[PDB]
Amino acid sequence: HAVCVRHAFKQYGSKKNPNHVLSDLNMTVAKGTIYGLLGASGCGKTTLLSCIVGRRRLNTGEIWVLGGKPGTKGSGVPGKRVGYMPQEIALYGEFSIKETMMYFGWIFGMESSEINERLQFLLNFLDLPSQNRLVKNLSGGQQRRVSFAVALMHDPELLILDEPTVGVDPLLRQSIWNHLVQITKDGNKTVIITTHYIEEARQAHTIGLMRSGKLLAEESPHVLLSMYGCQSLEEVFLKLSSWGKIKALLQKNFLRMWRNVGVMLFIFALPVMQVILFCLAIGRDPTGLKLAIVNHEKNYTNQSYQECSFDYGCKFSYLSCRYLNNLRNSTILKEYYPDPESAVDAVKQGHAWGALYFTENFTDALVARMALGKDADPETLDQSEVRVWLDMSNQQIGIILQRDLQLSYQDFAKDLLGACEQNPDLAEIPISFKEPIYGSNKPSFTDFVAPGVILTIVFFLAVALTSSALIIERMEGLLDRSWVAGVTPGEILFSHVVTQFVVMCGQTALVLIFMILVFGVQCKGDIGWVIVLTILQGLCGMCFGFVISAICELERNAIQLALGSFYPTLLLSGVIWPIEGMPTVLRYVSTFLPLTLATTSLRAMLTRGWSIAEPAVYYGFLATIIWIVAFLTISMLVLRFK
Amino acid sequence: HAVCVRHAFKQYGSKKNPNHVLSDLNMTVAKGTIYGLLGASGCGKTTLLSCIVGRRRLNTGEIWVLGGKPGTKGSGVPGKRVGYMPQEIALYGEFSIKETMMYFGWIFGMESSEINERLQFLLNFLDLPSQNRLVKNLSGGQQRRVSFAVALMHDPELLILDEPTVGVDPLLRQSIWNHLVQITKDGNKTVIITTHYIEEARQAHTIGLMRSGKLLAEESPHVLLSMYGCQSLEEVFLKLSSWGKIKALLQKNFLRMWRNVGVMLFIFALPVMQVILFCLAIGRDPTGLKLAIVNHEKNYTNQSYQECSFDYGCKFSYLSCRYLNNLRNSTILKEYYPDPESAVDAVKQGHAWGALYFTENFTDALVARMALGKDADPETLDQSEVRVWLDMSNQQIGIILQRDLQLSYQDFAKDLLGACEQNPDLAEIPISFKEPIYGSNKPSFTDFVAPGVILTIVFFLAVALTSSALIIERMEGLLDRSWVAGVTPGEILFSHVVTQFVVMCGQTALVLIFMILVFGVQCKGDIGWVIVLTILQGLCGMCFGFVISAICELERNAIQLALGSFYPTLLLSGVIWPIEGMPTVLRYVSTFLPLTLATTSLRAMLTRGWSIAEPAVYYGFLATIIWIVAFLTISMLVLRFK
Ligand SMILES: CCCCCCCCCCC(CCCCCCCCCC)(CO[C@@H]1O[C@H](CO)[C@@H](O[C@H]2O[C@H](CO)[C@@H](O)[C@H](O)[C@H]2O)[C@H](O)[C@H]1O)CO[C@@H]1O[C@H](CO)[C@@H](O[C@H]2O[C@H](CO)[C@@H](O)[C@H](O)[C@H]2O)[C@H](O)[C@H]1O
Ligand SMILES: CCCCCCCCCCC(CCCCCCCCCC)(CO[C@@H]1O[C@H](CO)[C@@H](O[C@H]2O[C@H](CO)[C@@H](O)[C@H](O)[C@H]2O)[C@H](O)[C@H]1O)CO[C@@H]1O[C@H](CO)[C@@H](O[C@H]2O[C@H](CO)[C@@H](O)[C@H](O)[C@H]2O)[C@H](O)[C@H]1O
Ligand SMILES: CC/C=C\C/C=C/C/C=C\C/C=C/C/C=C/CCCCOC[C@H](COP(=O)(O)OCCN)OC(=O)CCCCCCCCCCCCCCCCC
Ligand SMILES: CC/C=C\C/C=C\C/C=C/C/C=C/C/C=C\CCCCOC[C@H](COP(=O)(O)OCCN)OC(=O)CCCCCCCCCCCCCCCCC
Ligand SMILES: CCCCCCCC/C=C\CCCCCCCC(=O)N[C@@H](CO)[C@H](O)CCCCCCCCCCCCCCC
Repeated sequence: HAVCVRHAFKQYGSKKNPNHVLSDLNMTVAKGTIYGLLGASGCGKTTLLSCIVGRRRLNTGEIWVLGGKPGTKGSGVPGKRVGYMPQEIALYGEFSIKETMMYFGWIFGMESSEINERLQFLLNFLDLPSQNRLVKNLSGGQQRRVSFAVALMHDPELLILDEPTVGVDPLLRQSIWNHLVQITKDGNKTVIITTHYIEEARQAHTIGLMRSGKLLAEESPHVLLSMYGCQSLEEVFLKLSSWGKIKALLQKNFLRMWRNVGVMLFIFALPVMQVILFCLAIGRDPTGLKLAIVNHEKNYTNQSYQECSFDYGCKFSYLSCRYLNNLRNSTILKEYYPDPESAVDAVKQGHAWGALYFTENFTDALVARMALGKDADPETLDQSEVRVWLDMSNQQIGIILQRDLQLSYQDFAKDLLGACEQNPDLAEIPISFKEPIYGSNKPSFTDFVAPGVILTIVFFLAVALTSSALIIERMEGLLDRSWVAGVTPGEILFSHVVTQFVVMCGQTALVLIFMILVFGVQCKGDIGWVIVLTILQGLCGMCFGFVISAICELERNAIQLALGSFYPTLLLSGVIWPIEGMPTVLRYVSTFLPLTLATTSLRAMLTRGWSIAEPAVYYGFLATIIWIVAFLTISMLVLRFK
Repeated sequence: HAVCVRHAFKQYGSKKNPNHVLSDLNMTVAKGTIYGLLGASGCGKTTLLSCIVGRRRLNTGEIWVLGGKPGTKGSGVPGKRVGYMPQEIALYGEFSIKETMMYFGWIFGMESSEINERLQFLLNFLDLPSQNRLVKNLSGGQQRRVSFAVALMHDPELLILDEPTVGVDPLLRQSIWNHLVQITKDGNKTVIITTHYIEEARQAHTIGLMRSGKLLAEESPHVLLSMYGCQSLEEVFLKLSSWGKIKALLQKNFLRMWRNVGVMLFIFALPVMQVILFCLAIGRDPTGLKLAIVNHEKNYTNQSYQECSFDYGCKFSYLSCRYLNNLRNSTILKEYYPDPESAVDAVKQGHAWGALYFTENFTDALVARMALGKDADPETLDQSEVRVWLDMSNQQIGIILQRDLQLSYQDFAKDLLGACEQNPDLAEIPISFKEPIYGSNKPSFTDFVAPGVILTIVFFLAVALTSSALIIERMEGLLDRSWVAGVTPGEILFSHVVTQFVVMCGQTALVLIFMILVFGVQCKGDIGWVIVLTILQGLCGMCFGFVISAICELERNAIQLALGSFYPTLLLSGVIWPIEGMPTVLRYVSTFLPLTLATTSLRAMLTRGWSIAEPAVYYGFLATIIWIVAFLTISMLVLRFK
């Protein structure tokens, strides 16, 4: 009437050593009775119950329950017509008892006014603590009783229970059995219960004894004892032979993140700290650089004083303190030494980045050098020069020092003339740099790396959240419990995409506000298309999190896969160094990576202000869309023939 | 009397809603009998057994087992005089049955010859599969049977068993109970067993009924039954009121890593390919940049051909193809456009990086400009210049393009002299750079980031490996099982340090071999001192993983703690950018970070060849040692009061 199983096979393990849990099996459960399923091992009964509710799909079998096959649109197994208690405690923490009751009632479509009566009745009957207590703050027995109350709340016509009374007090166990007997009799309710107390299953109506994947007997307990003349059942076994369902899922997802402070800090406060620290340390020009100066045109007094005095008008008095007046104060500090040997010794230590030497004949030789032109003898060309020894072990510092020293002389050369009706253009190399077409004369390395930092934060934090949430929830039977309740797989997936979309929108707003408004990173292009590209890259990472969760079953295995691809793609996507420095063969391969073309597209919009119509901009838009499709296809193809 | 317990109080919960697991409880176990604990809930029995074996301590009470308090002298609890079967399966996977028995027998000091006989007897007795099957490849019942065999193998005088028979067939249950009765037959053996099947405890000599954290009664089963004529125990419970243990651990640790392929890929193959990709993509100079050339001194033919021809001796034929002959071909690609306006349009698209635009009067004006000197009119000063419009949105590209355009003119100017029998020194700016004190004239950025990629890989690979290994083993109960076998915490920590030290030595060798011997990263200092500092940073990360494992209890919490400190310290340790770019306040704070002074010390040795005697070199050695002491102090304090 209620359940009928015929020829049900199932096995686990490899082909060489298979663990046969189920073999040729026959079961018939009458409507309106308590059945009772006793077996030597707890795995076969669990597999049978999971196949009955329709969540395991055993091979080469036949299950008929409440109209037809589970989940076939001819029966009512997935929905409010059955009440399922799993073997594990498939309950959400950080939720009170009343909140759990309300959530599961909203899933089953009960009115909020008729849920309170059931909640109070179950609280009184099952000896439970206050309804405001969090589930994670309860003990194992209390949590199991709360799960039982959840299974009993909606009054189903079929109850499938997996060890409801395992560590319950004998008085409470007796009361529970009396309640089950009462609701079963004089009604249309059927109970299928598996227990370890064989004697306790004496009020049951049709005991089915399970052994070696088959049923040794299935018949009334009293009559079974009558046939063999036994006073206990123990020695008989000794045989030597749908929108409202989306609000509930959406509300639950937002409350789980809000009540986890550590989760809120990792996905919202961690990105802000990286942006703040990156904009304060990476890309700025060094400023604290010390140079050793040996000016032999002036008396030496101290390592911090030189008395650099000269007449600013004309007559070219010193021309060596005049040159040092044009040195940029922001990046270079000046220290003074008495000998070139002692100044060089400072550079050989960590006391200076370079040494400058002026001979006592510098002024006269320099004045004569410009007055002779191409007729200057080698003597005046020797004494009219500044000897510079530099520490070039640091690439960025050496570039700054050389550029500042050279640009300081250009200002010095253009300052000597100009008041004498001489155009400063006489002191220019024929190679003349006009106004830059893009950018300025002082480009910043922070502006080059900033586009890649934004995309990597949004992409890789969507992989971690999606992979962990789906793996954890699937591994403790939380998805399976909701599927039996009548929640379709398309509704669960829809609610996950919406929740992740809102999360990544908050991250995008926070990252862009600090980078642009606070730290002054330039954005020459349209900010509308900058947001769209950032959101699309976040959705690309979410689809990659579907792939990881579809192939991994432990959380420790998922993080290794994520970190195993987070490192190689960072070094090949041109985030910290220009892509033009790579070898040609490696450069071509890198263009097919998920983030390479999008980082280039974002950089052009921020640094050059290019529009969406430029090929270099929309090429990164299309590469993100293709990777989204590829990631979704890979995740589906895992289950296509499996 | 084997066990005596008096007034043992224990609870598990918060002060607001305490969960009193134990209350005033008295328990007495006699020598040579079977004692059965038959509590209603498994929390009290498990806690009592754990307190008896010493792995847990209760708030107030007294425990006396086999001579005294467990864990101290006199008592023989943590040793081979007891046999413990924990509630959960505490066996190592990836190990065969035989290897498990040999490992545990080696722990107990038994000879390899007597372990074989016990293994054969237990395999025959417990109906276990072949001895060569891996533990991870068995079902949930065979694993429990192997755990029971491990408990029984070394023949102890006191057996503490936590549900030895739960899913066992009754046919095997009868044999197991018969074996227990036969071994406990007028001897020194004592068995304490908790079972769900109350009637199976009829063969036990004493029965202890547990309820509400105490014992309702403690008497023989037959005396208890003959109190009012009861014929079963169901109604009775219805009441309303050191050289050889380190070697074994060392061999086990290396075998677990070798038999986990995914573990060796993450810690040995990932760092090698991370170094390879860094040395191929990061730090190199762009070498494919395109420039649009407008040369009106010659006819226009194509975008790839120009017919640049000139004489080499004298007479200054064209001087525009002579300058373009001095351009570096390794980094600049020349494209030709017919008009200056069309060449700028190429730069406004992604087709070029700059424009040159030689004027049709360049040759005549350049020779007149260099033959007049200070008497050059503005007309020849305008026609003799090269007008460069550059794309300056990229900082590193703009440095290369400007540097190469100006150095190619220096060779061009030096070539014009000498061919005219003139001094080449006449084309020198009075700022003359001598031979560098450190480094060369062409510094590399990949030589700046290499000292700091080595340290980052070694440091953070020890945090992840140490934290995961210690957290997983404590949760699964393997650590507690080995403590009751007589393995002190000193040898567990000693064997873990040696295993991590060998792993970090292999990582160091692989990183330095590929970075220096294969990719040619310079090492001007002592290689031996470079090795010492790298290993020192590895041990520093190991001690940081000790703190994380002592604080966290789940692997997902430890990963977020490690990643939450990996991101900030990397951006503040001067790895990818010089430390001189950040503000002074931020630079002061960053010097106290674990990896900041060590990165500076390693860079000095590799790039300058400095010795250990230099203050900039041995500050990184002292900063690393101090952080090791601080990390070992924090972890010890955490375990002291938590
Ligand atoms: C777009 C997708 C929408 C989905 C939105 C929903 C997502 C929420 C997922 C929640 C989640 C995933 C975290 C994912 C990490 C993300 C980064 C990835 C990792 C980086 C690569 C957070 O996980 C929780 O994080 C907490 C952080 O606060 C942590 O708390 C710790 O640190 C705190 C801080 O210091 C500190 O104060 C606190 O003391 C610490 O305990 C919890 O221990 C930890 O479990 C896991 O949920 C957890 O599941 C647990 C049982 O599995 C569940 O345990 C309860 O339930 C059972 C009986 O009912 C039973 O098991 C337990 O007896 C019971 O307790 C927890 O209740 C639940 O929370
Ligand atoms: C300093 C020296 C320390 C000691 C040596 C260190 C290693 C010791 C711990 C080893 C360890 C932690 C590794 C984490 C370290 C790195 C994390 C860093 C994180 C970075 C952020 C690796 O864990 C292994 O990782 C495997 C990866 O290969 C993975 O296998 C997966 O991918 C494979 C690939 O194809 C694929 O074939 C395979 O099918 C996949 O499953 C499994 O999870 C596991 O085998 C955990 O050990 C595991 O413990 C498991 C019980 O929990 C134990 O479970 C087994 O047995 C149980 C019977 O009690 C039974 O109940 C379980 O059902 C059964 O499964 C595993 O057997 C054992 O191995
Ligand atoms: C950023 C995006 C970049 C690229 C995107 C994509 C490319 C392709 C798109 C999809 C294809 C693949 C994704 C990855 C999959 C691949 C499939 C198969 C894995 C299935 O994984 C099963 C279990 C987990 O299985 P389990 O948990 O036990 O569940 C039971 C199921 N059997 O993995 C584990 O343990 C492994 C744990 C980490 C293993 C390595 C970590 C780091 C790698 C470093 C090594 C690199 C060097 C290369 C080695 C060669 C040199 C000798
Ligand atoms: C290279 C780096 C080296 C050194 C760095 C520097 C200094 C080192 C001094 C180190 C000492 C300690 C650090 C540990 C501190 C303290 C304990 C806490 C957790 C103890 O733990 C509890 C459970 C785990 O507890 P549980 O697993 O449940 O076990 C039960 C035990 N109650 O953690 C969790 O959930 C946390 C999961 C991730 C939380 C955040 C992740 C990323 C942080 C980003 C936020 C940054 C911005 C700050 C926010 C302020 C502005 C609003
Ligand atoms: C997807 C998995 C990650 C989950 C969480 C992702 C959330 C956001 C990610 C980064 C936030 C953006 C903040 C910096 C990320 C991108 C921006 C940047 O500036 N990146 C550079 C510096 O961070 C770049 O990474 C430099 C690498 C050179 C050194 C390489 C050594 C690598 C060690 C390998 C072994 C250590 C293992 C430790 C634990 C094993």
